[PDB]
Amino acid sequence: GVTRNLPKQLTQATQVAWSGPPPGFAKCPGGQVVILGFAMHLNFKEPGTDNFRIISCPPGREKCDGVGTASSETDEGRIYILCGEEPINEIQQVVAESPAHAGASVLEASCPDETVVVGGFGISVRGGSDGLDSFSIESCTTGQTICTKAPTRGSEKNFLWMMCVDKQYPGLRELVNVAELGSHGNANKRAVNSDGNVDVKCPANSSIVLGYVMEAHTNMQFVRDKFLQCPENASECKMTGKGVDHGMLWLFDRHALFGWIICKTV
Ligand code: NA
Ligand code: NA
Repeated sequence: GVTRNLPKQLTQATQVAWSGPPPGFAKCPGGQVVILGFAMHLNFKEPGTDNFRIISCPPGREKCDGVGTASSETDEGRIYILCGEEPINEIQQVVAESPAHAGASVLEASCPDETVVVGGFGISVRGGSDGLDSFSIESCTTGQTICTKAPTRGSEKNFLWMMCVDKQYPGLRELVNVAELGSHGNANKRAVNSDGNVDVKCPANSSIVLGYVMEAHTNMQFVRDKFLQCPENASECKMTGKGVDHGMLWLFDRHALFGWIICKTV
């Protein structure tokens, strides 16, 4: 492209966040193609860890196709893409996940030879109706050659997605990643669109390039609207919980508001 400057190129590209039954797909605006992105399959009700998956969105396509199958209503897809006129060929994406029953160890992923981290995030999870009690998110760190995610809070699976770039790419040093876990625990269906919040903040003197916020929920099929891109050049990205709870009798659905951004120096 005419601009060789990673903060500017990433800010000017269009973000798209899509929710629906998996695998699904998210489409770039007409005339644009994928630069980077991810597709998730998530299910925070059914047992086990097979229903958690992240894959990268390959560049240069008009859409990003998702992953996983719609076996129950509680299976959901969440797809995030950044679209522009052409790919940034210096970017390479990496995903990793732990095997079933190998979640007690630290997950590690490395950038391809001679590249370094632009950004990304890792998540740890557990299945079952209470499994969001073990949810965590950690950002990857710009300028490293690796990203890792460690188990915590009783989690049984780790997964991560990151973007890497040639080490000399202009402007890389101006970028910083932030991930946040906000309100989490039992959901409250009487807090009208006000069931806790997440507030992902840039460090002082930086503003948002891209990112997203999401409500994770036992019943993901009822919080599809709670998945949104983060606003360019804002100081923070915020979202409230919807206030949804399909638990029977005395049982509460669980939720977790979380997000991830890349910020750039102002
Ligand atoms: Na943008
Ligand atoms: Na579904």
